[PDB]
Amino acid sequence: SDPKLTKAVDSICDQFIVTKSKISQLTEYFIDCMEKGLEPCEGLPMIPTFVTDKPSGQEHGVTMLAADLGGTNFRVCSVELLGNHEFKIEQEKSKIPTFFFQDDHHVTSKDLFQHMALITHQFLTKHHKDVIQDYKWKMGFTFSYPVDQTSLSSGKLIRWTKGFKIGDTVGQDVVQLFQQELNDIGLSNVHVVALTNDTTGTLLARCYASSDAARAINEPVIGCIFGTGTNGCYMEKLENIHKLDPASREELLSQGKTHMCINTEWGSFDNELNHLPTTSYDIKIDQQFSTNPGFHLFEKRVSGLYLGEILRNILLDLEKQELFDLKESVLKNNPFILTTETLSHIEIDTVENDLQDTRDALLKAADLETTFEERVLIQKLVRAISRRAAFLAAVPIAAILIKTNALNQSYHCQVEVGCDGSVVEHYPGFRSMMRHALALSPIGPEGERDVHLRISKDGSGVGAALCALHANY
Amino acid sequence: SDPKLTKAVDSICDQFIVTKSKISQLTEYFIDCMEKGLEPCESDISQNKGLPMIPTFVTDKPSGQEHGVTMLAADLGGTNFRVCSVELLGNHEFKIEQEKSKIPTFFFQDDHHVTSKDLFQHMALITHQFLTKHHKDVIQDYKWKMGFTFSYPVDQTSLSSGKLIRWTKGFKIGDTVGQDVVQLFQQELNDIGLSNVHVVALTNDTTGTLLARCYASSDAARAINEPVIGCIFGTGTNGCYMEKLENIHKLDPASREELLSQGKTHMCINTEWGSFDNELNHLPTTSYDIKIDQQFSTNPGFHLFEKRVSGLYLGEILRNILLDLEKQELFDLKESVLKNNPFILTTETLSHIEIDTVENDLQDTRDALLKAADLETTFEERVLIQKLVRAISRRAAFLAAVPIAAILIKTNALNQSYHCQVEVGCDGSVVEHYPGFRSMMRHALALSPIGPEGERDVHLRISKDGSGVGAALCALHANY
Repeated sequence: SDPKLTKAVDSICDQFIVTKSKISQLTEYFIDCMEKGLEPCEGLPMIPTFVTDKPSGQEHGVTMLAADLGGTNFRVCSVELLGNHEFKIEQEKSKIPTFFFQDDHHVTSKDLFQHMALITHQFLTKHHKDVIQDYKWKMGFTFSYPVDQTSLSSGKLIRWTKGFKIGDTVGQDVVQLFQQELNDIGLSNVHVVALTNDTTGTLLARCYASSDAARAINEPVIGCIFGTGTNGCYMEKLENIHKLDPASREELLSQGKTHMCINTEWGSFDNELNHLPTTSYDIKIDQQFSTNPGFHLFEKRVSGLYLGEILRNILLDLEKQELFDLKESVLKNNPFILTTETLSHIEIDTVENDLQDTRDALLKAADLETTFEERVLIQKLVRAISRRAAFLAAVPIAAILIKTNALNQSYHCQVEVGCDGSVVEHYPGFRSMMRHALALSPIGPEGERDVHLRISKDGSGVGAALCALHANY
Repeated sequence: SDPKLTKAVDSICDQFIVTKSKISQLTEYFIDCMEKGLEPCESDISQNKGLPMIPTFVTDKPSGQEHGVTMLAADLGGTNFRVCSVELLGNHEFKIEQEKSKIPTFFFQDDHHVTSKDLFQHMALITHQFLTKHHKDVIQDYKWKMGFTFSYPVDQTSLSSGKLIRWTKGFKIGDTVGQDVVQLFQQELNDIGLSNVHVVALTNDTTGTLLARCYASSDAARAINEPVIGCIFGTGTNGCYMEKLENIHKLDPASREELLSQGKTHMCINTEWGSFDNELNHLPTTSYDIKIDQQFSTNPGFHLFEKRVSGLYLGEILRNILLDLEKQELFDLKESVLKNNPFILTTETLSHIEIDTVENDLQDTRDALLKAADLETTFEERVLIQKLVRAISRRAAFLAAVPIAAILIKTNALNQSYHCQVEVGCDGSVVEHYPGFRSMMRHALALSPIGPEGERDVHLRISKDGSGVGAALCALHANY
């Protein structure tokens, strides 16, 4: 209907295409960054988590509690391990005040961890009134942030993310700080025994929830997240974790341990952009509309937070060319007004319904009245953004499986990949497009059929509880 | 160690291979038998060369968001009677209470003058006893909708009307033959004061496997991930799917039009694919499949496809191969007890061999054969026995995939949306528990006409208890 605008959209969509050649390149380059990352500091982060055992699913008769500090909520839960892949969970939820995300000179780290301590006291008083001060509680702490973890219960914050501005916390042991405030309110009997990442929890949770005899050939190997951010972990041979001091590496091998879970934090993959597909829109977003410019570049191309923003910048560039009319819309100066959920309604909308689900999504999101011919092109852009995100999201998984020869161990060898996150859970077709990229990746179609992307929820709870199980009070 | 025996086994293993060329042939021939089976009776063949293709009269699928309601189900097997209550909690979750009971021996006696009334009166009392136990307070107020699972040959004329054809599994009640079992069961439910319990549905256990997965399909949104097939792969096999009302030409036009007038568009078809290609025009066949179908079978000449996929016969096939290898002085059975003990080799025995590794001298296989038939073996023998087991199981999984691929192709299930995906509800000792069976099925699906891109959009998820929860869910969308 409008050949001028149409040709413009066709050109932009082609910039988001990820060819089989590129998947091979990025998969090979990812393994290179993996090995470089396993060396002493001077590649990927590659952070040892010090988790060496996998839950069997038969741990029972014990009750653990765990604390999870997300980006917008604080969470306290109690996980009763009942064995047979079943568990009871009770919890109390608390919001994080908004003044912690601004750089108020009056807000400090202590005020944050004191907030966490009081909620613990309020939660324990709610469900376990009789054992609040006597029980020898073992607590698992899920701190889904960049951390330089030196042991299972010691980790200093490296840098805040997800909109946080508290400088006094950086470079300080977050577990000890949290423990300092738990003693002050009279809960000295609560010992923070484990410091885990949310990916480490996603994996252990699926190990406990997996099947007894199916796991003889179907072993969970990766725990990853695809939501506001992205990150993944896997088990690595102790011999390859050169960051680990040899004494501790030797001590674990002599104890029957063979692997240790590595928190790759692959969101920081190829921060130099030697190979990641990049467009003027990814650059304009990385420098201006980013909270930590220059960091987590791979995450910004796959995170559900930035997917909506990418579309917005495309439309603004199209208005600059007098091709698209925003009229009374409110996109001109409203970053992140386009959300991952908004695009979801566009992904699966049908042209048989004049793309009605998309018109309403745009009106509700930015009062942007549209025509049928416009939504058809907007749909093409959304489907191209999601497809690149799903294709890139497959590279880390394929690289990890290749580097560990997980797919060729037995006659009927299969592997599971635990996933959690608004994108992979609910964004329509995301997993479907991931499986497609896995088929185009070096593992091949025969490799994908032996890979199962099963979703495992509540990693920050059961997973953190299991880490405290094998820890000493 | 023995090149003669090795070469013999490699030749036998090659007889069980199913090539991509064959998968296309069988998938295409299956759809032909599907269409022939849907035509009016008495055409070329007495009832068409095609499959049975039996309408179940189930037209609605649970959405998974139904809540606040409790449904009942009754299941009459060969040796037990079962009554359960399924409370739907929405969000793909549900509560289930049940009581299972043995069938009194008085029904198996001779000369006692047993009649249908005596049987359904017992079922009514058991139902009343169950409702008094778990739903004491609402037994007489609730408008209970019950689904009836009657595991016997039935001529189903509607969703709630079906006449018994013949007793099986050791039953002798003449009053039942040719009578609506739903009406009989309903007659006695009214007498004991449960007139408010309406048997609204008479269901098959395969149809329930599908409906059960419809409610439990929580992973994907149904806008693009719709369950389409419910099948069974255990001792027997069978599957079902939704067919357009217009293609069920055997269906009476009067009943067909009335359903169209209610907004219904599809009806679940009980294919009974176990009887697929009983003429063996194309089904892979070996001397072992023939000797087992005629001698060690209970119904020779019938259910040929079922005997190629049933977990019961997989172990037997191995036995006949080893006996044939001993008859040729190639394999030494020694003190084994295979000579006259059919089915002594079970699917469970083969399971330990399927995934056993040669890195451990195949010890799980050495032990499995000793416990099963006191057959002492050598390492070189177990290597070949494993090759035979893995070849037999692979043929069964490849053949089990043909019907699924055939149904998906005939219904364009994979080409409905941009991100269209489908689920297949499965139950059965073989598909559920035989190691790798599901994995080899997906491989055959990739080699089938749907292609590898089609397999990635097919999900073989397991849905248990079709004759209980499934029968209850069928009654959900049925009218009181």
